[PDB]
Amino acid sequence: DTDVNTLTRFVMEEGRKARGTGELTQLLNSLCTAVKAISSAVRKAGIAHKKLDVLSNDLVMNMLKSSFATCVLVSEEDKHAIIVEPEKRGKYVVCFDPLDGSSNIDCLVSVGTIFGIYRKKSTDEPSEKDALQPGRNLVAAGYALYGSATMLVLAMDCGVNCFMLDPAIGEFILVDKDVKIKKKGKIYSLNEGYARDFDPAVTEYIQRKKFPPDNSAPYGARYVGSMVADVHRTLVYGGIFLYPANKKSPNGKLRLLYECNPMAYVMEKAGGMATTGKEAVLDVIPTDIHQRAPVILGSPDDVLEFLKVYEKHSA
Amino acid sequence: DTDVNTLTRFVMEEGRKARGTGELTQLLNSLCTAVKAISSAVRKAGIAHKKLDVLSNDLVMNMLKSSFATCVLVSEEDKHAIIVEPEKRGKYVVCFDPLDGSSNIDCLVSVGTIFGIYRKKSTDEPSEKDALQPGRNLVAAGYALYGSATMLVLAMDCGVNCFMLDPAIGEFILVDKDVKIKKKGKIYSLNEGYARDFDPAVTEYIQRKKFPPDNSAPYGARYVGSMVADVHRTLVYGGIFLYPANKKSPNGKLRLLYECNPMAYVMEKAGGMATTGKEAVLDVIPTDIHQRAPVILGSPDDVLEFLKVYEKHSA
Amino acid sequence: DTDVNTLTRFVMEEGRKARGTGELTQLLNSLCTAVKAISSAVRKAGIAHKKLDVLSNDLVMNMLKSSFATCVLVSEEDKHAIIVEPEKRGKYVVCFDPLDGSSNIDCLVSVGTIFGIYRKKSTDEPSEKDALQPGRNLVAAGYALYGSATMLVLAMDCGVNCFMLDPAIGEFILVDKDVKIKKKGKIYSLNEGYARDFDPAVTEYIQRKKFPPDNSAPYGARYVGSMVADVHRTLVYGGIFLYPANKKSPNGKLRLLYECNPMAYVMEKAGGMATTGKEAVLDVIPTDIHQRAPVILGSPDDVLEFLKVYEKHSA
Amino acid sequence: DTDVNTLTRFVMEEGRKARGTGELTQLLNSLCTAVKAISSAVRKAGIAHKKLDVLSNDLVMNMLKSSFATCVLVSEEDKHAIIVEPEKRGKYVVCFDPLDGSSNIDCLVSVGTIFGIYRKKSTDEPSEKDALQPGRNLVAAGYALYGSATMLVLAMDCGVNCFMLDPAIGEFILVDKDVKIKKKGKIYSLNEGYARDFDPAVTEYIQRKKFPPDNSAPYGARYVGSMVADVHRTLVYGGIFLYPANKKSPNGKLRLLYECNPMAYVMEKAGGMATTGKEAVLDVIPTDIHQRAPVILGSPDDVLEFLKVYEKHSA
Ligand SMILES: [Mg+2]
Ligand SMILES: [Mg+2]
Ligand SMILES: [Mg+2]
Ligand SMILES: [Mg+2]
Repeated sequence: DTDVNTLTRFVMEEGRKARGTGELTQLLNSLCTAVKAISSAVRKAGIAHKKLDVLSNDLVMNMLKSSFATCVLVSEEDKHAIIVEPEKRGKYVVCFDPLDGSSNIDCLVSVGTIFGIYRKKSTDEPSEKDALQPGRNLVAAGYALYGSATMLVLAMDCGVNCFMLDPAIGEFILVDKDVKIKKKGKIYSLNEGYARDFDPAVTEYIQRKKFPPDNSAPYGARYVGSMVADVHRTLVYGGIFLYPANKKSPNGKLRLLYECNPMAYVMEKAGGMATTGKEAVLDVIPTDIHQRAPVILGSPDDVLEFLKVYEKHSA
Repeated sequence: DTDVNTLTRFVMEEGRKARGTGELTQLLNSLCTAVKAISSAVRKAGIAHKKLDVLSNDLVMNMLKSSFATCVLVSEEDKHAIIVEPEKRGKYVVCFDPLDGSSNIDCLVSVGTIFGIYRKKSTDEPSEKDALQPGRNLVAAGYALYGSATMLVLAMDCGVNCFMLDPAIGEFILVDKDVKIKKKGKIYSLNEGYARDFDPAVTEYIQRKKFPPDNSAPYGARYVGSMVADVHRTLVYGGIFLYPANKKSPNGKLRLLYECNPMAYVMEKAGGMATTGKEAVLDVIPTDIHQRAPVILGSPDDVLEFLKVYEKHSA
Repeated sequence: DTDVNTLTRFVMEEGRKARGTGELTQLLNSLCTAVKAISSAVRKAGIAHKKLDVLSNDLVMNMLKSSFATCVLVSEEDKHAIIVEPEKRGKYVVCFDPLDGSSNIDCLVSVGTIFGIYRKKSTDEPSEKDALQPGRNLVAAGYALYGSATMLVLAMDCGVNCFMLDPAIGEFILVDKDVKIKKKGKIYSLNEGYARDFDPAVTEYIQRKKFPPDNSAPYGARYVGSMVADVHRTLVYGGIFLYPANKKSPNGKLRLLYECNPMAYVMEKAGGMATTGKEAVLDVIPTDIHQRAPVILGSPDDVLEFLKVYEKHSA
Repeated sequence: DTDVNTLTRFVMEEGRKARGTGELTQLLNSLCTAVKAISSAVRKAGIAHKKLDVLSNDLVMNMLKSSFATCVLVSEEDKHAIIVEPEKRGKYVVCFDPLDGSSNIDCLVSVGTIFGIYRKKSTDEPSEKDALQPGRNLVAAGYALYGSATMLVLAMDCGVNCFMLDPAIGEFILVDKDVKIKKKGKIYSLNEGYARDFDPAVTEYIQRKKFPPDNSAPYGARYVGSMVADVHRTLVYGGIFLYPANKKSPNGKLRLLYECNPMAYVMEKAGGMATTGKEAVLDVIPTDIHQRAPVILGSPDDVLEFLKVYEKHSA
């Protein structure tokens, strides 16, 4: 139409509401350019003119440094933090997973991009330490799901806002404003293929869902295998998504900073819940930028059910 | 690329080996066009001003009438068969599902298109009864996956070929030729929430997958909920896919003619297997165009293992 | 919509009207794939990952050989004719200009693709001689204009049909059916920058248009500089387009087979006129496949005016 | 490309050298989005269900209001100025022509978008009078050509930069940096059909172009009829472009503020010239926002030669 409400307009508007400097708007525009390019790359993965995780990491990194908004960056496919050139520093710390779960291009890719944005609190010259914040300090968080439509979900204080990429103009158009997740769902999501390294809490919760004690309808099961896809489904349809310990640690597999914290934040801003079993995910204070966390997230009543089973039939 | 290998070029060149008439190529270009339109519609599902399955059915039906290659069409969202006007009548019979597994305008849509192509054999006037052919007689069959890339998997007598949609030119490009599924996989795919209603064969097989007897690694679980995505993953990665039986589905939920048979055909054509427990899906002779059938398909050793269990009638 | 009338449908329909073998339909599908690829290339000429005339020639050539419809091909950027592999011969001779007027990619390209299709009359093994036909024998002719929209204009016996490329699905959609050009126009098109190697006929006609003897409104002047653009404008708006002798020969500059004949044919099928001054363009029998012809084409009354000035105030 | 040079990145990086506020970047992203939407609309001009100039005006106006960077907007298809609501009010004044030279739904459309960006200088409340600034004070100016590729020519204090639209990602990419027009050209551009009404200066210059005195080669003629295309050709190839005076235009047809001034600014910024015969276009001080002005612009030696003739007041 003639009054197209794009992502950049939306961020500019709640940012004018917030009397801010618009540095975050530059940051999110850079992210959007990276996401559009990654989307069109995944488009045509099997027409090789690969290395897609590396190329996505580089693309995101350069756009963020060129945003004039970031000063410390953290990546899944990079080892320690990267201190943005003083020539182009900003007030923001970004932890991101450029690309998650891919590299069988020739007939299949299932991918998404996760990010979280914290403001820099200290006044020291920046280092790794500035990215070591608890997830409750996030200024913004979100993901881009590369599916049958390229979609950006973005969480801020007003809540969670839906965006779909319009290929005809190459802009993200807002779809849903103030997204809320259902109180209780009908779908659970976890890799049951393990099932033998599980906590008895995980087993008894799954059993409650497969053989309901009220003789009610059993929960449907869904597990795409790429995190962002499962989490997005759990945000749209309602339900619970589970990645517990499973022969890794009492700390799970997904990384806290760039995979668990942004999802926890989107979930919380949509009204859902996100725990590790012991403490809420957003309350974990990290000590390594690459440290893993167990994650049980989703609809509030379903996560409360899991926490009851953890309180009684677990350990 | 000055030597683009398009799907139309592909059918046109494997069809001169068989000394055909050229009607299959016209039919497949018609499906090509219909699928491309559907994929863009899915592109902008929340941007473009619902009812995607009836629009998809009408579009596919129209393009198939205009190919001058069909006489009988059968569609999932249409009750009885449609008999092509004689001015537009070819020799083929198409059993197709335009769209399967979608409908959310807030955000997520996950869907594909399935088709199988018979040749009319009887000298009667064309009618519904000419669709009731065993899957072993399919001339060609396959599916379009509307995922992060739009993909056409086409199976014929010589085998299975993978086609990606280059969105810059609007044609489908050959990616993998003569695809073959692994003999043994490490992924099992089914809706375990229905585990109440499993007859004991499936439960034995699945507990064997999670708790292997020979101390080898367990299988990972994967289940998207859209058949096209799940069968595509089974083909691309190897494994097994199950949708056998519930209390709400004594016969199974999937439809033999336009869902079970095309996937089973692509499967045996990729070196894999596809059973109902009792008989191979391709050897089933249908009696209603909408009749249902249980399906277990995938890598040969996995389907054979499930069949070992099934024939044993174990605990 | 759900009844999209594409180029392939249209050619299939007037081809079923003509009881033909559909070999021409294969030919035009191959042409369309070449045109879509060329269009997307010109799209992004200044994002070099050039040689565009060579690459366009190769693309068109390979698609035509892979159409199973052609046996002799002629190109602007190729020296003699190319005899299609017997493995993939057809009944048709194609003379084409793959690309006309380009190669300043870095900030500007103005281009189109011309083609004419004659049926092979003789029964000799094919050679250059089969492309040496007068333009009145054309079975099909047309052009693709690469502008603010990619457009294919196609002339056959029913007349001239308009087609625009829909990027969202990558198919050409019919726009105008049975195009006719105005009886008399208001625009003339020729490179007045020469003006000193002109025939007195050309000068007095141009003067009649600039200083009208009836004190009527003078003709507007338009000269894009790329032939297909000027000819398309002359087909849409009405007028006259001129390329006479001009220090080259009494035979002009544009090549007869692939630039002058197809335009003459499109013009004639739209109701306009196309002359060399002496004989009608479509009546010239060529003796070299690369021979030049003067060309005055456009609306019938405007070309008749030119021919009156040629009959009286010329030589 | 992992280091994409976008237009937004470009403005954002040449704006930190000047220690600006960032409002120009927001304004130019707004124009970026509006132009991309317009270019797709033009894409499908005959496919998509007229009135492109009012739609273009409304779209550009809306995106400029939403940038929070403008206070006064002036548009060719709008009578008096528009004063931006204070909640959306920036410091800049934009004089723009959304669309110029189009409207055929059968087929051809040939058009561009022009803009020039002033800074409000007076301490009055914003109003129409703040648009009446001499072109020598433009902060930035340029045009979008909607041709065979969509192109944005942006001129600022440092010079002129060329941007192409990559349609796969929906951003504008830097192609040529610091463009410079040739000193002397071989192409003259004007509507010679109006030759009746030429005051003798133009006729002398043009007869000098066709019949050079020093036995050197004559200039080629080029005239598209859309100003943006013609001025783009003049810049890219070198030459001269004329639209001075008719009997239906004692002042000329072109509009100073949104047509003449942006092109003249891009021109002097590319090392070229732009006059009215009497004065440089950039040094003209306007009195009506819709006032007209004659223009002669292009390569410096060609405009200087025309000025030699003009000052001589020759035959
Ligand atoms: Mg990861
Ligand atoms: Mg179905
Ligand atoms: Mg040529
Ligand atoms: Mg205008």
